[PDB]
Amino acid sequence: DKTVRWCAVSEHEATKCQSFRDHMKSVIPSDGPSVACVKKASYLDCIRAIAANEADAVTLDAGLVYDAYLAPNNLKPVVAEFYGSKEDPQTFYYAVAVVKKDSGFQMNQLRGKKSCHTGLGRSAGWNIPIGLLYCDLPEPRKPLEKAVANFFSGSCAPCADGTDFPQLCQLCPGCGCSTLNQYFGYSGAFKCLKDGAGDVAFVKHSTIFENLANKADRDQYELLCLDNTRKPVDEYKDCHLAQVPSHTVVARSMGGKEDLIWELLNQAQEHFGKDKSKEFQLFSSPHGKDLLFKDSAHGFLKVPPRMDAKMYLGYEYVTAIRNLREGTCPCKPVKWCALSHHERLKCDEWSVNSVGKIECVSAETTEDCIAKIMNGEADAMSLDGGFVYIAGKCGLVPVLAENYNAGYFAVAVVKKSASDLTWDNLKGKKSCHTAVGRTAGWNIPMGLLYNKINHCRFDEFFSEGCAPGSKKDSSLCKLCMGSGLNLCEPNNKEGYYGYTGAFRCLVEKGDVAFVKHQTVPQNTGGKNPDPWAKNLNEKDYELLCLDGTRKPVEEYANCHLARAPNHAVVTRKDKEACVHKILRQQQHLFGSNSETKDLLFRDDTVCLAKLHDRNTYEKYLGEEYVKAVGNLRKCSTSSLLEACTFRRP
Ligand SMILES: [Fe+3]
Ligand SMILES: [Os+3]
Repeated sequence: DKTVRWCAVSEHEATKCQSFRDHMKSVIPSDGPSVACVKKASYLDCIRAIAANEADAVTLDAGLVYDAYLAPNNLKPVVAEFYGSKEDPQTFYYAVAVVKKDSGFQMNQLRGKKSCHTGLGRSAGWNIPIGLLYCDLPEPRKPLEKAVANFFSGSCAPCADGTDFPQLCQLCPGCGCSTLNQYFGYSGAFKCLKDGAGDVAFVKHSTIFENLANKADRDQYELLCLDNTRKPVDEYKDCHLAQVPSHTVVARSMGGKEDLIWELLNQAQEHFGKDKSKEFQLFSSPHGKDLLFKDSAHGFLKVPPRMDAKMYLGYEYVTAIRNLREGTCPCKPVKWCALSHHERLKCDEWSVNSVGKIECVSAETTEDCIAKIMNGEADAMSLDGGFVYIAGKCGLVPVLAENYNAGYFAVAVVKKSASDLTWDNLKGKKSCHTAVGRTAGWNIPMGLLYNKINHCRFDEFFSEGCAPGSKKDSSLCKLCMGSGLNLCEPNNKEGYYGYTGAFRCLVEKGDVAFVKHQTVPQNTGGKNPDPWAKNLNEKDYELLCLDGTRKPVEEYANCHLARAPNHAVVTRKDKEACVHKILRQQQHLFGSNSETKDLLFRDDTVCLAKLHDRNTYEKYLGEEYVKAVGNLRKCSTSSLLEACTFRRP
């Protein structure tokens, strides 16, 4: 059977599910998914039932998405409720800290200020801000209300115990837990800031726009960013305390059945969703509110498969709730992320010489390591600019750049004997790329190509090629040399992968190789001893100019495709200042004074350079680079980038 066992937490919910089950039987053919209805006492009990393989799916608020993820449950987000509109689905809200313009303080100066909360126990108004501020609170932090009352000088915290902690109700005497209190709820907390009672209101990003219709009034307000800067109120996506998903269907991380859950729910919304007007309605029910799904929901979005719960909830949210759950409070060592056994070994002996200031964690791919930097399992790694773009879109920032000598040169290599080849038309030729998504092998050359053909189907433009990372059936995998499952892989087990791998591809099979200005000189004239390169001379290879002319290999200064952004080390914003300092000290000791090749850092690198204002992927890579990659992701297959685009489109 293809049965999805839905888990209900009430008798009203069990009745709706049973109607859900019966109406779907009349719309789904017998080969399709069917509903079973399991009834438990609580959301916690449904989470355990799903982990125990007694049910398959339940819909949770963000806090319970966190609980469902913790061992031994290990549930995973799989389907999202969206709200608003099909054109602009709203899946998340943003908990923000609004302040009045020019009040003169930052997020790390909240102690002693006057605070306005929507209500004790609520997400944006209490659990997230107090979760983030937890270790800032005075000891003993238990009971929490007493610690908060001795952190803010006065507050309006609706539903707090004002009898025992009267500071919490200075701005709303009694801490009235209903609309009879003018500072209660989401507008109440913002009104507590507007009327001048408090200095800061902890609310949702939309409260400001629903209580202040005209932008002129809104310009008198700002938001507190976690980097201790302020931003305007409509920049909440770059300046919030946490991004919170409203209502998430969860499932077992292994054993699913994600596939079945989505095709059940997606069919259900197409026949019984909003505006479908049948006798059964998925997002309503005659008896009781919000049964199985929120009554305000407008449909379902499939959660991208790369995403786990920590990535879905976000780093900020997870920190806040873990602080409240665990209550644990201490620059600490920088945990580098390695991609190989050989790369891990280099880090290991680096860690032991750094006397603890460096630690090592491992992952199988670059994307896995990036996800570990995002969620805190890892801290830093050095990335090609193409991965810096991905790391940036996923919330990470560049901190230092590898300097090889303004960065390296992306050039197009051809064989000198091929007199006909020109940059103006290489259509129908055989291409060799370092990998899809990398700076010199893909983003620079194919970005320029996109401008003169205006599409991303480069396997239909070149006859064939080796572009490691392309889909195994593609014209651009046919020239690759990996065997078995390694054919066309963007790793070492594919011999045409990388700067020199793409040059070898040109030497043996291809017509053009997109690499960097030093690749040909380092792999010719006997410098590379491998049989494929040993007997090559660099005078038999030329560079393709943008002109349409050609020049010798070491004339790259005036025959390049573009200047490339250097590889850079990326990190979280909260670890930027510290990663900057530890790495500056460690290269003073182990710098200019790899067992295999280019492990952790490229071997051309001389120093790790500071970046000044170019501390953002948009400012580090440049407007031209980012616009070109935006053009190319119309054909990108990056699962990590898909997960990060789902949270920040
Ligand atoms: Fe590169
Ligand atoms: Os009833």
